[PDB]
Amino acid sequence: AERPTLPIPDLLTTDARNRIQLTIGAGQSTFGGKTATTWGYNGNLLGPAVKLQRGKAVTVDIYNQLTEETTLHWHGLEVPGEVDGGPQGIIPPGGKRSVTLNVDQPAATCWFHPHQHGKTGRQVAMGLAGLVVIEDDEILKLMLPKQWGIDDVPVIVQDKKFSADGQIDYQLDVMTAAVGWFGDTLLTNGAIYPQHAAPRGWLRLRLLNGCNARSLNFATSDNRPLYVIASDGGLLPEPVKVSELPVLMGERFEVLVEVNDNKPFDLVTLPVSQMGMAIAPFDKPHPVMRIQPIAISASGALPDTLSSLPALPSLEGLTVRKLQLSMDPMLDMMGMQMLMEKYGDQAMAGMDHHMNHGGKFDFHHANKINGQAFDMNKPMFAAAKGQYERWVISGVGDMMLHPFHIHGTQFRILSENGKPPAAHRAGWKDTVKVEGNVSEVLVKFNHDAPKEHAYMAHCHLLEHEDTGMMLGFTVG
Ligand SMILES: [Cu+2]
Ligand SMILES: [Cu+2]
Ligand SMILES: [Cu+2]
Ligand SMILES: [Cu+2]
Ligand SMILES: [O-]
Ligand SMILES: [O]
Repeated sequence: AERPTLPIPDLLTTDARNRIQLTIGAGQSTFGGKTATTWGYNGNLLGPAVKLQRGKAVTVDIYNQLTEETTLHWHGLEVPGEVDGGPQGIIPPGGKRSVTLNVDQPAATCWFHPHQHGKTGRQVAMGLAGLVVIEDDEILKLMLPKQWGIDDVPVIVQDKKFSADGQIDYQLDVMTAAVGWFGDTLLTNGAIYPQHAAPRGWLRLRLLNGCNARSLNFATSDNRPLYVIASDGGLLPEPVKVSELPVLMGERFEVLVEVNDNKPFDLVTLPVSQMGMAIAPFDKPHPVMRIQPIAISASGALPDTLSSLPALPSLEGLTVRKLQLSMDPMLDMMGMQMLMEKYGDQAMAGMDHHMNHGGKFDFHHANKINGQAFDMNKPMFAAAKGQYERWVISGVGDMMLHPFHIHGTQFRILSENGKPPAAHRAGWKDTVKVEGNVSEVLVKFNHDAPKEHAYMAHCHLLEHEDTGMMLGFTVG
């Protein structure tokens, strides 16, 4: 049988009242011919692409049609705490909440997802995620590929696992609190190994790793290169040619790839060095989508220059903030043990060479920052508004992967896990790798966040976040 076509999220713009309507609700989806309850925005699974423009404001009406509470966060968008949609941005079941977004950042591919306290991993796993396409005056002048769903296509890549009855098999337990929830099935915009018909010339892919815990590494089946033109927070100064592209949970990259007649190829993801993630079939390169060339000319360009990246400032005199990540050693031990018992040596492939004792031994608050599991009633500190700070984030103490994300900003990486960032990671980023080592980022917050609607800073391995590896901070 034929591969299904890649589903394309609708590209959503405001109405005459300058409103965008998002409904959060449950329905059914089909995976390998088996029905499953799933959640989506404006539909049964995943969500639309909200289109925003720099310098214009839009109002979003969000209707929660779930029977549990949720929140809606604009990952990558610089907005005040009150509309950031972190865990304090509760939307009651059957209620509505509206936010006005005053966009003021460069063009970029961002995304949106729930941030329900302690339940973000389950809510994303059940289906909730959407995209944000920000444009500005600079980017249209480049004449990049720009026909949505034809030569400019979003690619949201996510794994899931299912029970025998077909339902999504999500669990936040001792094992997943340590190593993450991951599965054996890969979805691309919700579909299993779809094909995308693309015109001859450049194809623009807006890649999102929407997995809870799985890191990815994109490449092509026939080794054609990817030309990275943008990261989380927008365009790079010039295209960076790569043969492979690691993408951490919650990160976005835009790339251009060449499409030539008569030569279909796959976008694939390569096995990664992360515990648990190389279990078959992820022990081998795994197809993401088939690109099917169409003998119609694509008009997009790959310009020699894209944008101007301002200089890093002098660092002397800037506030230096220390963020020590940690995992309770015993629950790290026990979760890794359960992983190894379940899958055996393969759960460490590619890596380098029972009674109740009460509330303090609970895995639900086992993961921490600066000695504290996330406390919604107590922002850890007050950061400055309109000033560059140096945040130092350490994972020394365990060997798990911690993609660290800071709300309210797009930052510059100074050191990524002990090394200067790769060139395609040297621009605007909202995530930095932390794994057994130390990262440092230069951050600036342009909007206020009060204690009642604080910004979060956290690991984006969702099961770590939900079991405490997050802090709140205020700005202004
Ligand atoms: Cu975010
Ligand atoms: Cu996020
Ligand atoms: Cu983590
Ligand atoms: Cu977040
Ligand atoms: O997040
Ligand atoms: O986020």
